[PDB]
Amino acid sequence: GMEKPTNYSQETIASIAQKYQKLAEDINKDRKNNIADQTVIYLLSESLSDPDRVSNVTVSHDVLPNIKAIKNSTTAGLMQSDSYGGGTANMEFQTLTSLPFYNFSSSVSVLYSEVFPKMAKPHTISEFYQGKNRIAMHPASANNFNRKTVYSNLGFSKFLALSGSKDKFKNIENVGLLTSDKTVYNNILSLINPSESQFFSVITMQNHIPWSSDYPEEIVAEGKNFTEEENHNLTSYARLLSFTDKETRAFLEKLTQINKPITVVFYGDHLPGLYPDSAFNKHIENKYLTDYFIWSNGTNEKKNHPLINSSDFTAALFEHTDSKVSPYYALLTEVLNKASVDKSPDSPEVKAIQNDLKNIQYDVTIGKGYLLKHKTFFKI
Ligand SMILES: [Mn+2]
Repeated sequence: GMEKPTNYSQETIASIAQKYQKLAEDINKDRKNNIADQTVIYLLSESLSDPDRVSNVTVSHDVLPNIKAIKNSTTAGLMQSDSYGGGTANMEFQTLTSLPFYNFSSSVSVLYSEVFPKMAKPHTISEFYQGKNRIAMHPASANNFNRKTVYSNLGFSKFLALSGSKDKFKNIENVGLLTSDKTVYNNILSLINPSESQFFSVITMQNHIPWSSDYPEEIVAEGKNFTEEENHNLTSYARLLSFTDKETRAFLEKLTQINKPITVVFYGDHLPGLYPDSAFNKHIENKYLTDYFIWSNGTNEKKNHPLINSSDFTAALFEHTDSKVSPYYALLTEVLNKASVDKSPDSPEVKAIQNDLKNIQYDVTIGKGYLLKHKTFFKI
């Protein structure tokens, strides 16, 4: 599951718990807000990634104009994904727990099935919200990738799904072969209670393979040396992105009219699996780089984070909203800024901060659970 760090021990965990208890206090002398005062929406946009970064691809129209405009106005950039054309629930796991996949063993396939059940009292961004205000959504089977079990153990009062739960979507409509993002967005609006501070964990389905769309007909796409099938999949996918682009803009515009501080963490989990490796040419790294933005309905700062991991979203959320952190999220803020996927793995500073994270990550998964004795490590 995961390798034990050489220096894993009860004292090494104590050293870490104290260090970041103090760092949390220092950071908190400058952070103003409390996360529990914002309504937060974690929005996994299935397979969303700007094809402009695919070198050998040409699209007749810009299919992500609105989303790119949103990225310019607030904290936004590229997210490094751990897989290609799949692995949805693994990125999802990393956003909630902030434990990076790249520190686990490569033999792990699905974290929701092989790690989460082995976690004693998993800590998540959702724990700062009341159970009655924790909401999950996914237009498919609630049991896919063990999600129903995950959100039950996290105390979620609702899990809207096409099947496998008491909760259902309303006014279901299809764009393409699957449930539209419009349907998902409006179901989020249907449940936003301004009197309560809520947390939403959303996993869309519109742009999940297979892709079929004949409109907008003017949008056509092609790639160098693609087959007819590859070109047609790319065209259908591009057409479907154009709908998600417009509906995402509308969705955010409707959040501006709600009297409640709302922040959205939007990101594609991975590129669609419709490109051959040749499509990337001189930049094979673009095979695993999706788009993300952290956007609030009030005024938005724009923090400089052009490349981060799915596990960095919560720490970036706290920074964007100037919210006070816990000792745990103080460590994750040190990771976000000084030891994430944008830094060299050979830097001594990166190694040190990553050693702290690995010990913590080992402790709460298949380790001894020393952190149960440091009772303030996960509290603000
Ligand atoms: Mn996916």
